[PDB]
Amino acid sequence: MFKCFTCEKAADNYECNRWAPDIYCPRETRYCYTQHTMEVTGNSISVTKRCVPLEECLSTGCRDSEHEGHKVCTSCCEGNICNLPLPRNETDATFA
Repeated sequence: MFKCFTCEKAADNYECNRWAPDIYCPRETRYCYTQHTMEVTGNSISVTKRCVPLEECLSTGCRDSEHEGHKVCTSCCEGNICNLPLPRNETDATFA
């Protein structure tokens, strides 16, 4: 469980890591936040990554969101350099 890259306004995780900006995550951050914005159909439109404390990663989960249009899922990491590309499937959590 280490830090990750602070991506922002990126078209895809691939190119995002391909460059790997020479920066460093903020303080009071142990977990890694991940937010991928997809289109209504199911295409990667944008993605954002940043470091966040356990508190911020207390409640997360990825799923299909077709309310207004674009579907974006949220999730956290548990390892170093978690800027890897995510799969493409339907998942459901309990979030009890």
